[PDB]
Amino acid sequence: CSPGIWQLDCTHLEGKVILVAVHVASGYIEAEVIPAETGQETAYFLLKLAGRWPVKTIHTDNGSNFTSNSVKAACWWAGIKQEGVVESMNKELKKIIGQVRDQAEHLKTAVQMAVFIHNKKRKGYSAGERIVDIIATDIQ
Amino acid sequence: CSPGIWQLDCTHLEGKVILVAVHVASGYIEAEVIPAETGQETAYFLLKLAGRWPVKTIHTDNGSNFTSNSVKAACWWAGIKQEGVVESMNKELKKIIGQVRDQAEHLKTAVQMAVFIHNKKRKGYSAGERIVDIIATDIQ
Ligand SMILES: Cc1nc2c(ccn2Cc2ccc(F)c(F)c2)c(-c2ccc3c(c2C)CCCO3)c1[C@H](OC(C)(C)C)C(=O)O
Ligand SMILES: Cc1nc2c(ccn2Cc2ccc(F)c(F)c2)c(-c2ccc3c(c2C)CCCO3)c1[C@H](OC(C)(C)C)C(=O)O
Repeated sequence: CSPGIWQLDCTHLEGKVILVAVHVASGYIEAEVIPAETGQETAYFLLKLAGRWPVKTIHTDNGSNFTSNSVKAACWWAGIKQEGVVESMNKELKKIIGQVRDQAEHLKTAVQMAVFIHNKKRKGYSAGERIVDIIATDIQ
Repeated sequence: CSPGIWQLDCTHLEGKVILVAVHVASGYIEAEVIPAETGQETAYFLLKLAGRWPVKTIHTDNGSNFTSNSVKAACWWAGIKQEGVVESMNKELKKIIGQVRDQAEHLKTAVQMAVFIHNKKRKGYSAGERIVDIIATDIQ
């Protein structure tokens, strides 16, 4: 679909929170392990994401995630609006984390290894290749 | 120069550490405010960076930054090797942080606003546009 659409959701593992952003058109993922599921953590994650990619619109499976003043400020400043692929990309990431978990002490390390594996896996291009292609083409 | 080359250095501000990664060929920046200047923080940052972009080689102005076992493990796993633009990109970021600093409570928020401003500024393409173009072209 549209190249500026991202989906953001949190998932829970080992008593920690993983914020997962999916670029809907490519299946590319960005993720961070956050101390708590708060509006200030979501706002900070959104500022980082928007500085890296041309973020136009954000989707989520939990609308209340985006009600804080912190989040609304991040979206206002960065010029962001609110509105099977995402379910599939999140499923694949949770399974990859499980598969690499014993290779690291920290959950956050296993998460970043799973993001890397996911983005680099060709399906024939990878999600990492598709995002860069989708965004470059849209610039032209 | 080569599209897989990144430069990583830390800078200090308000008693905190900012890890700054520059994509040498585009001038694109990624940055994080880290609790301390440690090998484990650098290793974690490198895993995140390598999952997002095709990182081949890393440069730094402080070689001792990359001696820890943590860093060597991150580079080994991600398949990374060691070897005016970077000085210019870091200079521009420090000045942008100064210019936006009073708009936020936290230094980390001002840092991410400065990264966003820097990557989106056209010079006529922006660093954010150039990185995506350089990487997409290299895939083809
Ligand atoms: C926490 C951590 N420590 C690491 C390392 C590597 C060496 N050390 C030092 C050390 C010393 C004594 C040990 F008994 C011991 F087990 C590890 C990684 C690490 C770093 C990068 C990395 C991998 C590991 C395990 C796995 C493959 C992907 O890349 C870690 C690591 O944590 C940080 C990334 C935060 C450094 C971890 O969670 O295990
Ligand atoms: C820490 C923080 N709090 C924020 C917000 C916004 C509302 N609030 C709540 C609040 C409540 C009462 C206040 F007196 C008060 F001043 C702010 C931003 C924030 C979030 C996004 C953002 C901006 C700000 C100021 C500036 C432009 C770029 O986008 C913050 C912010 O910190 C996080 C990003 C970690 C949430 C900050 O450092 O100020």
